[PDB]
Amino acid sequence: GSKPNYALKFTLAGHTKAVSSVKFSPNGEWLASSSADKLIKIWGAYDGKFEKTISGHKLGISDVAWSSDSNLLVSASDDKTLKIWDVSSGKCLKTLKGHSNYVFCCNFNPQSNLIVSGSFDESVRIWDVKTGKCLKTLPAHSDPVSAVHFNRDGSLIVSSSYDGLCRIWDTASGQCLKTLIDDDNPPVSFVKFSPNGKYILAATLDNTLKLWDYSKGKCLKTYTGHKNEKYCIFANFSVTGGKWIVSGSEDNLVYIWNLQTKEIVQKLQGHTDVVISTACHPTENIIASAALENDKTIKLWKSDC
Ligand SMILES: CO[C@@H](CCc1nc(CO)c[nH]1)c1ccccc1
Repeated sequence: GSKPNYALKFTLAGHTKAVSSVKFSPNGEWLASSSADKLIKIWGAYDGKFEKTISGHKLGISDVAWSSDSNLLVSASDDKTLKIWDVSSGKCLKTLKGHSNYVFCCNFNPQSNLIVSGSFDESVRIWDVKTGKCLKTLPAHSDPVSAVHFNRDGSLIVSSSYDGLCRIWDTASGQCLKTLIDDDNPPVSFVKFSPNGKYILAATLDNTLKLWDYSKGKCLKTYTGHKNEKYCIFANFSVTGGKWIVSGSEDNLVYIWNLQTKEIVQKLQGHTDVVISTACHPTENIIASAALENDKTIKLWKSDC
């Protein structure tokens, strides 16, 4: 349990351009991947078995997210839309139109009655899942929005931007509750709530990750050693074994840190391009990593701790 020993189990091939994101289904069954090749692909979490392709976006996809019940996907595309997909039928249920530029990031709230989106048009939008109508448009940032995430009860949204700010929003009213990172720069490339909704993990494009106390609005911890000057790279709370922070890197490696000691406890070697996206399995010690154009594969890693 002390230090993880993640080892390569499967390499998943199929995507013909850069992979943009990977996410495990909450029920642990599936990995979903999105790509610059305009496709979503579904894989078996435990054996990497290719299950299907999902098609309909007219341009590249930047993000994909799962509903609580593992039955829906939402995707964010350069075609300026989001799409809600029934995963079982592979059919597009709704197209979410309203953004005036690339949609970069998306997530379901835990109720999975709302979707939150971030765009190059510098706004965050909230969508009704059943009707696909836009409920609210938040003038959230003054540069592209890099990440959006709901907290554990869906009462708050956290957003991040190249404008160098991290903000938190009241879901119901869409009013700003606070501006957490108010620095002019470095650009905030990623943010998400901790599983308890108490902290916020934030990446800045100066090779730095930080853990913030949302309530107190102050930085508890700092993680470094990786390379992150250009890309919006996902980061994760690993909580099934040892308590880790997980991130990709522009040196083609996956970085794992001890959350408390801030020490590098593993570096995963295999990718041949920037590791843009990592995801942690909800019940087993498994990591999915995915990489850009020169590589285009997804790797599944497994650990005893
Ligand atoms: C090169 O940038 C990636 C962006 C990946 C990403 N990070 C976040 C953080 O919330 C969202 N999405 C990408 C974009 C489009 C096609 C392929 C790759």
